[PDB]
Amino acid sequence: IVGGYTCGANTVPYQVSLNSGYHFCGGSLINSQWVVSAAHCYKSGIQVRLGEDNINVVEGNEQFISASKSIVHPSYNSNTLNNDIMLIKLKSAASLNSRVASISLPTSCASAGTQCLISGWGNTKSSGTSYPDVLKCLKAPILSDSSCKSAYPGQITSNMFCAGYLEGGKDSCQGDSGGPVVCSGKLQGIVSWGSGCAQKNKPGVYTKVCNYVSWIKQTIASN
Ligand SMILES: Cc1ccc(S(=O)(=O)N[C@@H](Cc2cccc(C(=N)N)c2)C(=O)N2CCCCC2)cc1
Ligand SMILES: [Ca+2]
Repeated sequence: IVGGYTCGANTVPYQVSLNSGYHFCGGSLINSQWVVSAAHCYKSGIQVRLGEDNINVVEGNEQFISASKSIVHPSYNSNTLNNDIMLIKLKSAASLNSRVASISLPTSCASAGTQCLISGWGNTKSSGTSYPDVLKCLKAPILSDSSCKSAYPGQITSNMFCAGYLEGGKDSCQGDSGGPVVCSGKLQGIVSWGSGCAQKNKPGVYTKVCNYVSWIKQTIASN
């Protein structure tokens, strides 16, 4: 996250780290056995790490659980990043508690101007790399459709929205992929892509989760 702040340990209790011997993507716990993340985070050999703050130290409250299956949306397009959403089933259920908790799915889409919280262990630098130990947070508004499409002509589908700051300096970045955009208690977005990180006039682009709520529900009900 570029331009954000240290969240505070376990203050974002639905935030997950996907790990294969190192953190590679975030995700969101939506019930005790299922995580939503981005399709471009798909890999084999995923351990889901719950209740994390410092990802390099065992501090207490962590739960490490292997993925038993990862379900990439059948219409995921890796060239356009359209339908950039994946569901991960845990090998066993997480213990829910104050520090490990589900986030609610939306019942409607959010409006432009809605303020949201984005979080992750991704790169904190626009130019170089610096990966944090602890979880970073960024408050960001959802941008209007027309501003989003002006920023990225021809590249924004109805399953994408922009959020962040056109002046630059505040954005998600590499390694935040798959993580939550939460607006008034509901998971509205998944960190998907952007040009660079925190560049002027190039906001972050996020999978629009309200378009996927019945697919998520029907998929979980059959698996
Ligand atoms: C299709 C695509 C678009 C943009 C890039 S990127 O190197 O400019 N920017 C990266 C880094 C990134 C990741 C997540 C969010 C942002 C952001 N600027 N909000 C940026 C990207 O979009 N990624 C998502 C796709 C997989 C590689 C990582 C690379 C590939
Ligand atoms: Ca830890």
